[PDB]
Amino acid sequence: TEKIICRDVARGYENVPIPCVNGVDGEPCPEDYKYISENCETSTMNIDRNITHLQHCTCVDDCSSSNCLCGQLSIRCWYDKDGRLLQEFNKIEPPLIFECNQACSCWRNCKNRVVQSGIKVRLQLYRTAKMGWGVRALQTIPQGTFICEYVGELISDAEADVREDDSYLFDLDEVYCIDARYYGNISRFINHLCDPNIIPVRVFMLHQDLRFPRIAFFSSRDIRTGEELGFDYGDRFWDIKSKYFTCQCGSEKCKHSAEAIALEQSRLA
Amino acid sequence: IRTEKIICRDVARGYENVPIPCVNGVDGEPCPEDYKYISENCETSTMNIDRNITHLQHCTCVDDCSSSNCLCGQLSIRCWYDKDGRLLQEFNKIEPPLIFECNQACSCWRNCKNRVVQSGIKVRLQLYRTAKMGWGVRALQTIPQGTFICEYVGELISDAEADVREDDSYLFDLDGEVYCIDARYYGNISRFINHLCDPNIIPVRVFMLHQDLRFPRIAFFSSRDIRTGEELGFDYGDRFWDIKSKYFTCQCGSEKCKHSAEAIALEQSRLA
Ligand SMILES: CCCN(C)c1nc(NC2CCN(C)CC2)c2cc(OC)c(OC)cc2n1
Ligand SMILES: CCCN(C)c1nc(NC2CCN(C)CC2)c2cc(OC)c(OC)cc2n1
Ligand SMILES: C[S@@+](CC[C@H](N)C(=O)[O-])C[C@H]1O[C@@H](n2cnc3c(N)ncnc32)[C@H](O)[C@@H]1O
Ligand SMILES: C[S@@+](CC[C@H](N)C(=O)[O-])C[C@H]1O[C@@H](n2cnc3c(N)ncnc32)[C@H](O)[C@@H]1O
Ligand SMILES: [Zn+2]
Ligand SMILES: [Zn+2]
Ligand SMILES: [Zn+2]
Ligand SMILES: [Zn+2]
Ligand SMILES: [Zn+2]
Ligand SMILES: [Zn+2]
Ligand SMILES: [Zn+2]
Ligand SMILES: [Zn+2]
Repeated sequence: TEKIICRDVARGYENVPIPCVNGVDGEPCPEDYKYISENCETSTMNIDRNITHLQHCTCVDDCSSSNCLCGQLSIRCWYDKDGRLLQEFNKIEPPLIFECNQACSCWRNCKNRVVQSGIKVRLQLYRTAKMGWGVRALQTIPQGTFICEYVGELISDAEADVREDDSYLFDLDEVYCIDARYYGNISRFINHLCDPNIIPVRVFMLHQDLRFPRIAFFSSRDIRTGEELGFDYGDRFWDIKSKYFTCQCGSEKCKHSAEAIALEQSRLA
Repeated sequence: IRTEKIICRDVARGYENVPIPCVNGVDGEPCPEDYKYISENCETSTMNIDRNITHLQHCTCVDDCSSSNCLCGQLSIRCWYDKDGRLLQEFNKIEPPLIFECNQACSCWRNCKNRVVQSGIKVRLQLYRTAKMGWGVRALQTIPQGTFICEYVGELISDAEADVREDDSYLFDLDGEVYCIDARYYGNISRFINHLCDPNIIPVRVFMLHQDLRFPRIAFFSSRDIRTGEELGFDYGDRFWDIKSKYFTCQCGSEKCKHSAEAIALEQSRLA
């Protein structure tokens, strides 16, 4: 039987609660990390927060016209009137998104502020059959909807190079990383799928320091209620981890299962 | 003859929890636009604020932070907020302590009892044209003593930078090296609050997402019950008036006014 073990893993820091349930095993709600809703720093990074360094728009409407400078910074604003990615949006090679900011002339409710407005969908941390904890939707989610941000500890690549536990690392684009092992949000629990239903997009909001894009997950297709969320962790992850464990996503397109790995090595010979 | 007109529906452009409208029933001055409204402090040079999460003092509370064991409350002797978010009656309004609110490192939840200022504006205010002092800010409702009103928000600048700025009419001094909040070019609603010699709000230094003591955030709390329609005002202090008295005098109208033309003249006469 599935029981609601924690009413909100985010401790009230998100717009909506994120409960945790486990109907698979005896594992209690995870507590070996610190939930944070926004990225943190553990060393001197000096993110460029100078307000005069922000590119910004002069719109006095809702930023829905093609004349919005912030939209032009990403070719065009990719958000429709409902805050969802346009359907033409390149989900294979996503552009950088520049949302409106505190230097823009527009109001806080304009159409170019989806990610900075936070989580709106109902998500749940749940125990999966084969992959530990995972995150699933508690509602239908149309294609192009903002889900959540990959939040954690900002670290340099040199620091990432010496960290033991690399299971919760997201590479940003000298390069930096978000390590969600010790400090992270709900995204640290999202598993890898070889047939993913969310995609990461690099976004700029209150600063435009190009070393530190913020990573926003949007649905790449319609997601049904109860479906597990997953993104493609990529080849760096799997080149490292395949020798320790194999993919359990179960897709017919799986490239990282024990079977898939074995079939590739057999054709080598 | 002259009617009160609503000139701006919200000077904050939706950035606060509530709209802050602007009205004028005094003169023909339109909504002020010679500044940029920001709801949080901005930086225009490298300030190197200590934002390292491991440097935060934080509590281990598993309740709502109402117990005497909350470290964050202990950092100010005690938590000074009652269950409704208002300062205790014993709060020292003459020399207020530093307040350390709970933060992202504390074990407690976002709704604990020690998070008043970080939750933003809750009272209903209005920017309005005063009779003698330009724009001012007044209450649209009764406000009990001890209630958080708004933060003094603007551009963080060094003492050396403040020393070279022409317009010093919107400066709040923070105090090693010293910093200032300049609300002339970037500011929130607080930039429009006038000076009162009998003030009804007091500034309190508060720490929230960081604890870099060079950069307290300035929170105004009511020092007494405030009536509907009453203009808000704080004591700008002697540095302001030592500079400005030669250009204009106080129009607050209090019998206790210490900066009016009359008060200045009576001091000149007592020398002679
Ligand atoms: C420029 C790349 C930033 N760097 C250094 C890095 N390092 C990883 N891992 C190791 C960390 C420990 N050292 C002993 C060797 C390298 C790593 C592992 C990832 O997933 C298993 C991953 O997934 C997206 C990204 C990763 N990124
Ligand atoms: C930490 C910053 C300390 N500093 C430098 C400062 N300077 C002010 N003014 C002047 C600026 C132009 N220089 C040529 C001379 C000094 C000044 C004026 C204030 O109100 C009229 C005030 O009110 C609270 C605070 C002020 N603070
Ligand atoms: C960022 S975490 C995801 C949350 C994790 N399941 C947990 O319980 O904390 C990454 C780890 O989840 C597991 N995992 C994620 N995707 C997987 C997959 N497709 N197949 C097998 N294990 C997976 C692996 O242990 C991986 O190192
Ligand atoms: C920070 S501003 C306050 C908002 C200002 N009234 C406005 O219209 O922008 C400070 C200036 O307001 C005016 N002021 C504020 N308090 C005053 C007072 N008690 N008596 C006369 N003028 C005052 C002076 O011009 C002063 O330099
Ligand atoms: Zn715009
Ligand atoms: Zn906009
Ligand atoms: Zn904009
Ligand atoms: Zn797979
Ligand atoms: Zn506490
Ligand atoms: Zn607390
Ligand atoms: Zn605390
Ligand atoms: Zn006065």
